[PDB]
Amino acid sequence: MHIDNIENLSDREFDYIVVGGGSAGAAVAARLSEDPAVSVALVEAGPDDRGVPEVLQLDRWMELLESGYDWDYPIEPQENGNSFMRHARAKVMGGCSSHNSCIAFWAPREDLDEWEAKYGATGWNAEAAWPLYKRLETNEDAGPDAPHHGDSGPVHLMNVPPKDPTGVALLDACEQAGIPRAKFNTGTTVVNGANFFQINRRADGTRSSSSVSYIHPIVEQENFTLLTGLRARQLVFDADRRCTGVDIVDSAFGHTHRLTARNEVVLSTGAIDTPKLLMLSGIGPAAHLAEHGIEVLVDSPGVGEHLQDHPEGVVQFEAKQPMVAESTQWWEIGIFTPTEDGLDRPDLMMHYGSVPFDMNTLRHGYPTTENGFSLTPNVTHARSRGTVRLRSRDFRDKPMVDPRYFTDPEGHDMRVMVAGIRKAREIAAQPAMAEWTGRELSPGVEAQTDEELQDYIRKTHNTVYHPVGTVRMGAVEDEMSPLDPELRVKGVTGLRVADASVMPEHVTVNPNITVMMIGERCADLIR
Ligand SMILES: *Cc1cc2c(cc1C)N[C@]1(*)C(=O)NC(=O)N[C@@H]1N2C[C@H](O)[C@H](O)[C@H](O)COP(=O)(O)OP(=O)(O)OC[C@H]1O[C@@H](n2cnc3c(N)ncnc32)[C@H](O)[C@@H]1O
Repeated sequence: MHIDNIENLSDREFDYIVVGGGSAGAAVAARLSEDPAVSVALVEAGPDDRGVPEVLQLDRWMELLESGYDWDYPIEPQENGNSFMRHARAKVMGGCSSHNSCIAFWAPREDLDEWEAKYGATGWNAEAAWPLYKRLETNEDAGPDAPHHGDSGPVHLMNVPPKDPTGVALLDACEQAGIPRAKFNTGTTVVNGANFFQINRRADGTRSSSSVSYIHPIVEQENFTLLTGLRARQLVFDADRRCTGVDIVDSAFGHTHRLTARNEVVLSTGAIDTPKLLMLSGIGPAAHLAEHGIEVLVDSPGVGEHLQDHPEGVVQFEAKQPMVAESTQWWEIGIFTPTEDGLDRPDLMMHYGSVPFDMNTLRHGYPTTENGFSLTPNVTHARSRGTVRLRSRDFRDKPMVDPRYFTDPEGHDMRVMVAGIRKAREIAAQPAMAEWTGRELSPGVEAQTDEELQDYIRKTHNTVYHPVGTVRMGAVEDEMSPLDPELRVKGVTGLRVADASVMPEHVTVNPNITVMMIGERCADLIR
């Protein structure tokens, strides 16, 4: 059942409570509910997405940025970055799977294998993840010639059709620059290669969000309770520091209600809101909690530390012919290439967007167009590390999000981004793109030196919208990892975290499907 008025829920005790109906949370809640003897509550601050066209129709996604569907988290002033940048985060069932571009990737095996081998996360490797990617998806590429693929899972992945002529020409241009066409999600990492994406979208244009995929089919299940429009303000603990449930409100100034869990509570509020909720509940860096008058239940210094992202630059071009006016999601191609020899993962990625992306260039006076395209390089393994911290002890105050972009001491992130702008220019300049590439609008051909491109990047960079890593898993004995390898919050019992917070190291690719995989694995670790 769907509860949209908490005042009518009389029995508020469940076996499991999942907090946050996002990419991971929806998956955890649905998988736990597959046992009819187990009762599960899924609590989400935003509305139900059922029948909401702006959310459901993927090609409308860019309209959700800074809408009522967006928590809208501006960042703290950046030491070496864009202080105007905003971390858009969805406030709606499905979480960011309901506001995103649906770019769908399996993580490289080399990334996942390292979670265990390098970062102490016992049991987290490609052997554990491959069957879960299979289980979660219905992939267009499924079949005996690609037996790793799922053909039955809730999350539908399809290939973006090569309809966009500028896209086709860009791929031809990649080939000329020595970047071959490569299939994505084959099980083998693409180090040097490019193509139209796979996207998690259904045939009819509906995003295959975690809510559409996992939740809509089960809303009437007898053992499943969906609670929307309800915002968690604190986790509640014993006595013996067992998490017994969660305090929620239906409106900022209203009565506090509580839901209780007999077995466990799973926190899935994502990489920004998770560390915030833990800190408000007394789990976090002791000095920071004390500063805000919060009783320290667990001194957990890794909470809100190790914030990682894929920082993003932009190169914008006027197009010499009419650009496409229809799309799956306006960002249909990805390009991977290594900037150095010896790599088993690309250190650089670029997206191609069939629109001019002027979000951060217009304010700095760069020219605009209504007929143009963008190439957006990102750093796949940024070395910079930031924080999420409390602004105050009041749950209604937005957290302080400081990614510390381009602050890594060896200057890796900036070096790769500069290479990325140069590589974007190189691809755009190939013969196959001669009939497309017009004037470069930003940074503009006048920007040529390392220094000029660095200044431009600092002023105008965005994000691919991939904050991760703020409540990382790690070795039981590592004090700076708030979670053990089974996602259990250290220092407390009955509480796990499952969402993008958990990643010890960012993945090379767009993380959404991997975060769904994290939810699948959390369900399994529990059951
Ligand atoms: C937002 C966004 C995200 C992404 C992209 C663009 C944009 C604008 N681009 C690409 C994408 O399309 N594919 C991809 O692989 N990566 C991109 N994408 C990032 C992913 O979408 C993102 O990493 C995952 O969605 C993260 O999932 P996770 O489960 O970690 O978090 P999510 O935000 O989905 O769910 C959290 C839910 O929790 C609710 N919430 C938050 N705070 C509370 C409180 N206090 N009480 C109750 N619920 C609460 C949020 O409303 C979310 O539903």
